[PDB]
Amino acid sequence: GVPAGDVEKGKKIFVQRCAQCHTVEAGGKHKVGPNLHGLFGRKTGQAAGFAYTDANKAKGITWNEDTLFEYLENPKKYIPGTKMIFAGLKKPNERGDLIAYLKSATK
Ligand code: HEC
Repeated sequence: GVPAGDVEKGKKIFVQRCAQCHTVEAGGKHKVGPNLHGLFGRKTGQAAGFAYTDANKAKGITWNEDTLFEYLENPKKYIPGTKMIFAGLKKPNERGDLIAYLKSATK
């Protein structure tokens, strides 16, 4: 599974790599990417008000630690045709820290 991460290290990764396109809090706005509030336990393509690709909506998995850990390593391999332009976070410790941050920040 996915080892526990450091939320402060994960917050720094989020601001430097994700915040350009995403907010996390309840009521945060959509940007190039969807607001991520309520991410854990919900299916792909479900944030109210955001226009997703068919690729994202078709994936149909439930976001959680394990699916995020795979996705964030290589987004386009996990969801071919997604419009999220993000190379990938290769290091497992960095993915784990970011995931820990998301688990709290999107609660
Ligand atoms: C803008 C250049 C982006 C960056 C940088 C990151 N993301 Fe993104 N993300 C973006 C878009 C346009 C979309 C929608 C893709 C589609 O095909 O419609 C997404 C989607 C995600 C998702 C899925 C959300 C869902 O509701 O299904 C996740 C979990 C996500 N993005 C996470 C994420 C993180 C943690 C990032 C930093 C490592 C990140 N994204 C960067 C656009 C952009």
